[PDB]
Amino acid sequence: TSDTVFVRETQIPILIERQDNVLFMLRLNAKESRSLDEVVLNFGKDVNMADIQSVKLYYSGTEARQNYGKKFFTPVSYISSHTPGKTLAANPSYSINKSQVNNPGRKVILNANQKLFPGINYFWISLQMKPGASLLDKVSAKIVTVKVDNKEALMHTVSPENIAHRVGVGVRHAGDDGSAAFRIPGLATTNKGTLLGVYDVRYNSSVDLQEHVDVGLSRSVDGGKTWEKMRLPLAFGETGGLPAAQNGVGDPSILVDTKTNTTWVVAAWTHGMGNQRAWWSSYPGMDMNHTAQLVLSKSTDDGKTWSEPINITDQVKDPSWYFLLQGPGRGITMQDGTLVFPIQFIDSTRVPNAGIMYSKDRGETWKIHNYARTNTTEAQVAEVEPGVLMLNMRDNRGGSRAVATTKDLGKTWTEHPSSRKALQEPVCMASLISVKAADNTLNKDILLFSNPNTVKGRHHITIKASLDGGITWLPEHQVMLDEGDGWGYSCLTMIDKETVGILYESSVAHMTFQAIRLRDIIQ
Amino acid sequence: TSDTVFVRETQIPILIERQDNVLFMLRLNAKESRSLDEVVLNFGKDVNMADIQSVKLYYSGTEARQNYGKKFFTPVSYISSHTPGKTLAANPSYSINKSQVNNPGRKVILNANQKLFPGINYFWISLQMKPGASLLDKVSAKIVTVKVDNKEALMHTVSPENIAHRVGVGVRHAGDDGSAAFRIPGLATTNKGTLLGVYDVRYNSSVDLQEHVDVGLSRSVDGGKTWEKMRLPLAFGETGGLPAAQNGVGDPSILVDTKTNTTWVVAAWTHGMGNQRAWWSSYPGMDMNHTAQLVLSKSTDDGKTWSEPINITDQVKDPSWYFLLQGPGRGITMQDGTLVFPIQFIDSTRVPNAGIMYSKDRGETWKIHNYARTNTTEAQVAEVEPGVLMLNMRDNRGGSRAVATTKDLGKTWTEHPSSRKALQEPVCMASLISVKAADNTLNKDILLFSNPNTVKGRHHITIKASLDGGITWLPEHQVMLDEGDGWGYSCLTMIDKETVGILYESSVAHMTFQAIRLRDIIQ
Ligand SMILES: [K+]
Ligand SMILES: [K+]
Repeated sequence: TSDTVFVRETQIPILIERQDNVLFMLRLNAKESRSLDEVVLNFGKDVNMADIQSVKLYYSGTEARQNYGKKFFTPVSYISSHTPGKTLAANPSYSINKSQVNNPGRKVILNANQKLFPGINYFWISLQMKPGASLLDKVSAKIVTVKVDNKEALMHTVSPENIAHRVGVGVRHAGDDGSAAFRIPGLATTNKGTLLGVYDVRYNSSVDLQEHVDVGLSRSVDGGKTWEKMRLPLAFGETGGLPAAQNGVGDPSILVDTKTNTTWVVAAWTHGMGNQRAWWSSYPGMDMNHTAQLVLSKSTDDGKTWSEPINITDQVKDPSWYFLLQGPGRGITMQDGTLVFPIQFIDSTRVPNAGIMYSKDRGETWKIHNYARTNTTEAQVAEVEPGVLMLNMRDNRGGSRAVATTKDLGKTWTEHPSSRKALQEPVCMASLISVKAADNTLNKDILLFSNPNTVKGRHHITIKASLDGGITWLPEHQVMLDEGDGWGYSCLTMIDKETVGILYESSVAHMTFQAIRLRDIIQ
Repeated sequence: TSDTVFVRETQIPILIERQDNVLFMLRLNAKESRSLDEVVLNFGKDVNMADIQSVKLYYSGTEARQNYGKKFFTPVSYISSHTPGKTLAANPSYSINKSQVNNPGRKVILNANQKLFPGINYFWISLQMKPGASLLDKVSAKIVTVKVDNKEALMHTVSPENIAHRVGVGVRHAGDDGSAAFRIPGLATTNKGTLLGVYDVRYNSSVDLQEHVDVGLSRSVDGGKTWEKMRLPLAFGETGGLPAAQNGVGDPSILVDTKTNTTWVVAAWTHGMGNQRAWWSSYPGMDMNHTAQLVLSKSTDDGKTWSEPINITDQVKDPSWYFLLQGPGRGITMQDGTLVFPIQFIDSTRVPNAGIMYSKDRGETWKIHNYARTNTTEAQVAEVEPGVLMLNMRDNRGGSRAVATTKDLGKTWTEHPSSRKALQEPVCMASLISVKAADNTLNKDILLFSNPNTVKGRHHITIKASLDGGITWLPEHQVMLDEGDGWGYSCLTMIDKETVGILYESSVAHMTFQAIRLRDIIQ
């Protein structure tokens, strides 16, 4: 009986700056087959071939005998998203480049000429884009033929038809600017159309506070196609005479004041605490020697320069709380001009609760009333209707987002019908934004939500849209961006009236940016 | 305990090439204390000050409040032995240099001028040697006084008196020559006095075979003071057309044929097996497509150049075995000229057993008879009496080395009285060598043994000596080299008649070499 070539097409971001991106994985258990001669690939008729730099065929060897029958399509991860300075190209010890076509036409014949191991053989196709490719590029392709021993082999494709591969930008890769890792994205759009992406700069490792951590900022003036040199809006160094690794600041949240175009970044500055996690090393009290400090930096020049830190802890923290901080990601300006950041606090019973913090005087003073729900942490807030705030919350009970609304800035809360039902989660950060009819090309109020669409692990990062104020999230109104494993956090914004932007922790880069046409999500 | 300065002196190798080495750790829980001002350090009168470049005082901040009762002396590891390119100097985000004295005299005055955190404060003293320091350098020192608020503070020292700090050489540091890690040391001395140290070059990570692994070799012609550029006696690259990471070779063992000065390195070449562990991926058979290959490289020019691989699997592997490989470390030449390497094999029931393979014809042919003991793995062999081989084995039953002897090259074995009693272990590689009276300065037959002297974890690397063929290992005949945590493998050799050499995985470098006067061990 003939050997079958199994094909799995990927559904992960193709990074424009990467030298390799995994497009297809092939697996052949060679019982009769002696040689794989060539693979024939055909790109879709609508693909812009001028944006493609190269297509490559790699051989990645065999599998351990105990793993036969587990349906793996690779023996190992081919391209690192963690090794500093080694995240742009395939690890050459794992994959052998058999052939490559630079500036291909729509039909590509990739010469393998690979004698097969008597057993499982892994191959894959790498796609490399030109550095200037459009972020709205979609790539589709089919493997048409695989020639084995000078005959067309039987094929079986396990992945779905009509995959649209999307490109992206790795705004931050592991190792960039001397930092081991980047985590915890926030993203907003200024009134000038400028994109501001913030994140933790985790210099020593990927671990959470306490550690040597700054808040970094990447600024783009061309819709996310290019990003300016990293800025550091918040950084505490050797403040108070303690080492820099005992002065981390992180979990940033960004908002743009739409009335003035002033941008605010809020984060948690942790002082002391040895090398332990702030989540259980911040204690009751008010000063830096006991408890995490809530600090702001503002920019009045469209994100180019940033103020010294403004410590607002004494305005909003109850002394008996262990830890008050922002919900990472972004905040909002309400229609009436109120600025709002989601927040979370570990109360005096050591239980975390989400809520909101607001300012009615353009960020000069801030107020918190009551929590929305017990035993919740990271949350994002959206003005779903004028004067009605919806808080969408990470819930420690597991499995699904909690949702509540308030009409009085968090004095009182009402459980939403979608709560603990509509949006499954693995207990992870999620992004929520509201986009009003006046501001988007669909002329409909929409909610957009992003998270790992799973209840276990962090994978299948998905943007979901709701047309009925978050009551329903229809399957047809969703785009799955990244099937791979990552750290899972994401943040949304509108790039313009027709286009969604997302900054997130992906399987391919610590900070990944993608642009998605709104009409691709809601067709 | 408040306002007492607690002191812990380290017992770890001082690497000659490091810019920092941790010599003392200080902890002060400051209740009444406001500033730590001045620390006075006095080196022992026998210390060679000309070999010391500088002494530094670092402040490393505070501790998490939940750990105040745990009696730690640091908040974090100060100097990495794992981060590529960053293993030579204190991480400056963890430690602030408050004071430094270059070209010190015997009495050193360090001025901290450090305002104290209201709570735990950590300080430490760094010792930096001059590049040409002697390997037999011993350094002793005492903290004489610590001034807090311009008064001499109460001091309490928790570490023992009369610590002799030894220097060492980091033959390989994580990241050297493009390799993430180095593991599994072997060490021998040629008839010319040349030191040959071998190890795994684990390019991608510290993970065991299968992976991209070569056998590396460092050669020293000056007693271990300096080491020549790394050689690669065994490396298989893309053999058979598989990726380099499916062609690893490792767990080397080295022996010098004392009759001819030819040096032999034996290692296990694993071909295929995906990215899984060879221990569970090698299967019965003889071909490279099924089972690990036992390969040799020889040097007939005092270790300078190495033959192409010699595959001896067919001579010594039983087809029914899952896996045959050498015991890592070294082999020997018996008095009568027989070459012997320890080995281990996973038999058809998938149980490992240690034994020996030998050659009576200068390495042309090799033979294995019977295992010494079931459910044993890594072992080292020594000729404890003429014609009597002692095999000292890692025993999966836990807690202690197994020991057996054979008078017929492994046809029959006798359990030694010391077996499973005399030498505790955490189930780890251990080194054993025999040194005849005529070959050392004491004119006594001795055995030397090194391992992590513990039943839990890999730390307290210790050299032990025996005068009665391993029946007794007296406490006074031991030197503890490294109290820190590491990967635990070690290998001994005689540098010359007066001096022991050890190459090992230490808490300060992946491949650490130290030279120890024999009379320091058996006084
Ligand atoms: K509109
Ligand atoms: K052979």
